Formats: sequence, C-alpha cells, structure tokens
Amino acid sequence: SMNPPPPETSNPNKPKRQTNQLQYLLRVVLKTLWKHQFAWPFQQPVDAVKLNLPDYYKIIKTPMDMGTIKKRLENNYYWNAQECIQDFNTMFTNCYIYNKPGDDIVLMAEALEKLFLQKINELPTEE
Ligand SMILES: COc1ccc(S(=O)(=O)N2CCOCC2)cc1NC(=O)c1[nH]c(C)c2c1CCCCC2=O
Repeated sequence: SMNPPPPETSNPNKPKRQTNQLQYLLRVVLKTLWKHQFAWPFQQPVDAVKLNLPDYYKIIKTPMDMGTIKKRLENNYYWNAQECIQDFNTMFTNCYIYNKPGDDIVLMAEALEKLFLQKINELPTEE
C-alpha cells in the first residue's frame, strides 16, 4: 500500500495573520523541539513504504508530524494558536496509539512532549 499524501501545508482560500502566539509556536516551541536529539523520527511524515509499516495508516487516520507543523506555521496556515497546539498533540497521540511502553520511540516522544509542555505553558498573551 502507498503512503497517503502528506497533510496540506497551505490553503490558498484561508485568511492569514501574524500573532505573537504564532511567532512563539514557530520560533520557540517548534524550534526547541526541532533541534532536540530525539526530533528526527518526528521531522517528517512516517514513510510507511520505505520503512515497511503497512499497518501504520490503517491505524493512524490523522497523521501529523513536526515537518508538517513547521511548514504550516511558515505558510501562515494557522489563524489560532489552538490549531497548531492540536497538531502537536495529534502527533504525540499517534505515537502512543501505534507503539508500546518500553519502545525507544515512546521514550523519545515522552521526552519531546515534556519539553513541548514546558514551552507551551509559557505561551504569551493573546492580542
Ligand atoms: C525504524 O524507524 C525508522 C528508521 C529510519 C528512519 S530515517 O529517519 O532514517 N528515514 C526517515 C525517512 O525515510 C527514510 C528513513 C526513520 C524511522 N522511523 C521514524 O521516523 C518513525 N517516526 C514515527 C513517529 C514512527 C517511526 C517508525 C516506528 C514506528 C512508527 C512510528 O511511530
């Protein structure tokens, strides 16, 4: 089976804005996770073809990854900070759905999620 197309990163029909919360999500939250030592499994969509995981997209129907989130922020895809925070949480939830306690990917996701929470708990004030 094929990979699905990656999630849309630009919608030409959506209005666009810059906010301090969106700046924080890209330049502080995403950036901090992007340069972490456990970021590499989460920097792009799971390639179930090359990795030979034919059941991944039978189990994961809302795939999400930091490469997609990064592009969404850079393309002003998100109007509300909540839309971006939901994508991060979907990415982590997918990991814990597909994988088991003691898996190396689970320990990596847990460390990244701890850091995500520390950064998102300092989300700046809304305009
Ligand atoms: C054995 O697994 C890999 C081996 C090499 C590479 S790779 O970085 O060398 N490379 C990626 C681009 O295609 C060429 C190979 C990646 C991965 N894997 C991931 O990235 C990844 N991420 C998640 C979220 C996941 C996974 C796979 C584990 C279970 C599902 C699962 O939850």
